Amino acid sequence: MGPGFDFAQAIMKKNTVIARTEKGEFTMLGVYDRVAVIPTHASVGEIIYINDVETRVLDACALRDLTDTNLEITIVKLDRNQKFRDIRHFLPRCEDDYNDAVLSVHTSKFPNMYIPVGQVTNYGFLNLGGTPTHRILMYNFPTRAGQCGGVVTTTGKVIGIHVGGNGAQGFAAMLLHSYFT
Repeated sequence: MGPGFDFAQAIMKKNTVIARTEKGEFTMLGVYDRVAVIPTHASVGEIIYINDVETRVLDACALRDLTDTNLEITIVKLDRNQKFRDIRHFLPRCEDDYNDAVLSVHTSKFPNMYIPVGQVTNYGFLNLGGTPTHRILMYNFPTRAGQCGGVVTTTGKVIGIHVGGNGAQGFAAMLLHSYFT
């Protein structure tokens, strides 16, 4: 509808796949080469489905900060025959707050879904499903099951992936450029 939705759509149409694990279907962001991200609660194993094709997992790393605290981001290298467009130059270098973000989801349940979530707070610490978690972004939208893995963008920046909600607020894990060197 406007330039925020324009940037979000450009990311969805080239840099997402539908990932299926034994824990469900997730929006999965491809970042560069065969490297993608997914919430750590997806419990990626040795095999994953990518757009309903059986795909070997070459590497999966559940990130933690240097306090050894959960970040809720898993970096997956896929045995896929095709590279992603390199979008690392759209990743923030530091923790920050943002204005006027969009959360974008693409699954079998929610295809072509875009949500203007407004202001994004650097929330920091969250007890996420009982797990202490750092580098959490918060937005005041009532997000629902099916949105985990959704991509959070502003114009020109890919800032996080949706990992949870409390019925009134939604929470994303930060993406930082330093995760993908």
